[PDB]
Amino acid sequence: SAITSGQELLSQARVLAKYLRDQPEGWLAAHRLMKSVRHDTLHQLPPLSADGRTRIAPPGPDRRASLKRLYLQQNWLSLLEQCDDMFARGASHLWLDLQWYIHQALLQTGKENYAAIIQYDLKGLLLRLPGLETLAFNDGMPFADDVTLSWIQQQVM
Amino acid sequence: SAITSGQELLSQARVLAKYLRDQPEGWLAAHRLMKSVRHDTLHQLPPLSADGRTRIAPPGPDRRASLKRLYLQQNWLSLLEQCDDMFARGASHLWLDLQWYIHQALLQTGKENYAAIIQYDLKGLLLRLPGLETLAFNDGMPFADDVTLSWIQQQVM
Repeated sequence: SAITSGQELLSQARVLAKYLRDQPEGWLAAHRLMKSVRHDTLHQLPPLSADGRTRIAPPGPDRRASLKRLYLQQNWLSLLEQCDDMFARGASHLWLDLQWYIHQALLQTGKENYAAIIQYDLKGLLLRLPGLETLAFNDGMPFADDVTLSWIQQQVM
Repeated sequence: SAITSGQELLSQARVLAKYLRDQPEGWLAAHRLMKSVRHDTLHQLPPLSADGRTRIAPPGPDRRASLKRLYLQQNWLSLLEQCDDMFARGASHLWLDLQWYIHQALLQTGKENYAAIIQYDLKGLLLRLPGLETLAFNDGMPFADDVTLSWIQQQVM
């Protein structure tokens, strides 16, 4: 709960973000608080890269199939809410596709100004950690697939 | 400490940010956590605007003269540390000049990638609240002066 146990900072930040989400139109605040506590804490290029793959475990087939279902079902509000839980429960969530899912849901929900911020937030992270966009997980699953990497290199820069 | 007392969220966020700042190279994380908890919580154009001036009180001559001294003394590291305390103890800190001070210190400290993020962060806020850049406090003191507003309209957009 102090100095060591960064794990405990993440859990204390989670309860702080839970508060903000419950408040009127406080999604962004709640969302962006996790982005700063997870992305702005990573200053190392790789963590570590083995023979191609990073030692970082993929998101999990259960939860990643659950998001494809919500996208197909065009249920933006639930997809948006489920992406945040996924970002909190994983590996700094370098599953960059999650950001694309949020972006798509924000465009389809009409919140265009919010969707622009998401792009800027990601641009900043990738400015700091260059090769991050192009890396892959344990199983070989990329952090960013064809559809999302396309969006990164020509829409977010 | 829950639902009501957003004041108590700010104090709990402050202790969370204090942790991050103490960690190696965790300034940004600490900084950006305050930006999300203070700026991303404001969705209203003005709060409220009277006959020109907003009902929002200025930063305080004591602390704003203290920052000019540090800028003149070119003590970037202390200015950067003092701007964060100022952002936490004030009115959502719409004292936009604070962001310019941080930006200048980040450029002079060499952390160019960090300084770019600061600009993007501000761009997002001003995208959400348009007229914010051009408003003024109780005494008539603008949120952004000539030197900083110049930086906003042609460097941050």
